[PDB]
Amino acid sequence: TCPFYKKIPGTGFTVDAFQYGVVEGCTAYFLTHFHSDHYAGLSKHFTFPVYCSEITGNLLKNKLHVQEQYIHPLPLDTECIVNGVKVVLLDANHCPGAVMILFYLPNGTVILHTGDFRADPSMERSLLADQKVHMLYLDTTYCSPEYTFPSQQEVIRFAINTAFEAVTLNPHALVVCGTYSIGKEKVFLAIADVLGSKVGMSQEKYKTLQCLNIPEINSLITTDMCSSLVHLLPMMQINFKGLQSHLKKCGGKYNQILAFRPTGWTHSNKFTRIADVIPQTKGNISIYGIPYSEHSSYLEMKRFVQWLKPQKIIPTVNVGTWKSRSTMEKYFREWKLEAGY
Ligand code: NI
Repeated sequence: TCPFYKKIPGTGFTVDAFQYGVVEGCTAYFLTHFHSDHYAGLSKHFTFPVYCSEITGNLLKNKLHVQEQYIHPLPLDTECIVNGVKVVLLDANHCPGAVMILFYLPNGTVILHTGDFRADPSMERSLLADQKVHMLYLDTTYCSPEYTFPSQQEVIRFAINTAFEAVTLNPHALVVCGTYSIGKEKVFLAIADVLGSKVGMSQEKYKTLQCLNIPEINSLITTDMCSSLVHLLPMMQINFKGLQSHLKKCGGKYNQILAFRPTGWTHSNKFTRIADVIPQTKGNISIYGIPYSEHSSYLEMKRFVQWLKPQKIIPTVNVGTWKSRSTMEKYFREWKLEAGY
């Protein structure tokens, strides 16, 4: 049944709750972003109001065929009224179109639901600075001190320098980047920009990117693989067998692959700096696992929460085991005693 951490008290609303059938008493279903564990359940047969960003609404219409009459896109950073309740959508710094949702309950309680997010100090200067938040529904994906990772900027500098050096040493090398969802577009787009190429991809993936309002996108992507030396493939195909097979398909245009897998975290982060990352190599194929995250590190999460000073935290991730729940609650208490709220 629908878990409590998906329901907004004092309203008829749910967040990211499309796989439970008709949730009894729900008048408005919000969707924070277009990732499958969150939209699971939506289709052209859904007939209740969906509230979301413009970009998420484009993806609902074009990829899932949800009918337009049930899609209610909202502008960001703007006070809107939904079924009698004031709400605001804020940028979550996750994937394109991903939002956090502020709810102003009729009784005076203010609730922030982060959806999935990568906390950032810029958020301390949004509409969040303007009133107190009582209850925080928090993306706790990486809520343990072992999870450190570099800035997105550091990771993209590493990827651009590596790709440019490889292709300038060997003009017959192909660059391949893995994907299985929206998000992390800066990885492949930055590499294509330094090489003077478009990114080549499947018709399905091209359609997805064309829903994202990214400026000048017609100038950066293409379905013509032959004209491109940066190819996007499914993440599953980013292994030696999959890559050797792809190289066969290019008809001797290329003699080497350099491949990137933008993972979240991997335990090479508890030891290794970004400067010190090395690939797995077999023959003329090299694979680089790079720690490009669209979720908060532990320290980013901790800073955001100690700034916001909520009265109550409701985790939304890692909630399925008692040891994970109890560990997170211990961190929340440490943070509150350190900061004095
Ligand atoms: Ni997500």
